[PDB]
Amino acid sequence: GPLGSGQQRAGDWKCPNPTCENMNFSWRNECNQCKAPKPDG
RNA sequence: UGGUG
Ligand SMILES: [Zn+2]
Repeated sequence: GPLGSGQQRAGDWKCPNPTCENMNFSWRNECNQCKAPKPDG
């Protein structure tokens, strides 16, 4: 089916790295794959 | 921790 373990919640954020674009949970401050910061610095 | 569906 179209269902899966994936989810979406308010405050979530996508990796700013063009080489990553991974979706990250709201409580993370860095990317789950490329460790790129959520803020611009 | 809601982790790769
Ligand atoms: Zn990333």
